[PDB]
Amino acid sequence: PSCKELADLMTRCMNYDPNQRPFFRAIMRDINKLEEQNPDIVTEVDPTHFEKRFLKRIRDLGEGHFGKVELCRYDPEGDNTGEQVAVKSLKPESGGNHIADLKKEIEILRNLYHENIVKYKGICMEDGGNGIKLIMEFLPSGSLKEYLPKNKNKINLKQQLKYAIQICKGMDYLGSRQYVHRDLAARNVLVESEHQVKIGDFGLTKAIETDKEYYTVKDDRDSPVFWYAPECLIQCKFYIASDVWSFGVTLHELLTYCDSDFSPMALFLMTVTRLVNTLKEGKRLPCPPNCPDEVYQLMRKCWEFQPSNRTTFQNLIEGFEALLK
Ligand SMILES: Nc1ncnc2c1ncn2[C@@H]1O[C@H](COP(=O)(O)OP(=O)(O)O)[C@@H](O)[C@H]1O
Repeated sequence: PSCKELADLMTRCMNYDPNQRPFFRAIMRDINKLEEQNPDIVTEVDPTHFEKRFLKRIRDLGEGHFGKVELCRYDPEGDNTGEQVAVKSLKPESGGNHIADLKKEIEILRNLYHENIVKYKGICMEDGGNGIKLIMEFLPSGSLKEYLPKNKNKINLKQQLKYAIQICKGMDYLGSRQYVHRDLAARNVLVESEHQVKIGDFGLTKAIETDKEYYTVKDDRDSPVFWYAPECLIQCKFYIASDVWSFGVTLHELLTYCDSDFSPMALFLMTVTRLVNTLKEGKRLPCPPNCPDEVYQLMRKCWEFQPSNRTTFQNLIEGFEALLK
């Protein structure tokens, strides 16, 4: 509040230690005293903002096609202890337009809430208006691509089924509010501790309209070559079920433990023309080696090039839970 005496009472009542809050009779006594004591009838501590001056670097890890990510510790105290954070930031190299997309990305992560999504922690900026730096939580285990090779033998098919299941709920949550992530792969999907996976960044997020079930792209050079729905080249239109193919490829890699050369780009043997002709001719990739029959038999349906033949994520989790049971 704006009155010195009342703020004291509110602070005493609203203490974070439940055994230090005062008794109600003391509250009544203090209110009665305050009433007669003051005949007069009449800077913020917002934690979501960070300042670069108190950010301390430790090491660098991770990079992307639209920014860099580093590990830092925030400690305005005597630097004895603090909180380890991951700081999404741009780079001066050709950063003439990253500001708008970074602002939009900040906007998206402030309006989402689900368990299978990386938490938002705050924002940071400098005096120049540019230099905006997103700060989000840090996952010690990194992404799945960096985890499965490290524990290929220790892991089990049970946890593989669990991991394949969990990201589907996050994707369904994203599709609920009419968002398309436009890029899904192992490097983006994160894993924390065990049995928990949270989706990574949302840089290329765009929202479709009710009157048009597809988005418009002016330049397709940014998209990766072999995570590419056929409509993205045939008509340059982005549909929600486009990432279903992406999820199927991610599932295949998940069963593959991120092998050295079994990735479809490495597995495949003028790239655009070859891809188009193979898609029209149905030259789909075969099943993974040593793969159980039922899972890839189920996955084969979603790989179908027709968007209409693709199933909803709800149906996929239904099938997966039926198989698990
Ligand atoms: N919250 C986090 N905690 C730990 N590592 C992270 C976090 N977010 C991203 N990374 C690291 O970033 C790498 C993935 O790069 P990413 O930032 O997704 O590229 P892009 O910027 O193109 O999205 C991974 O190797 C992962 O270790």
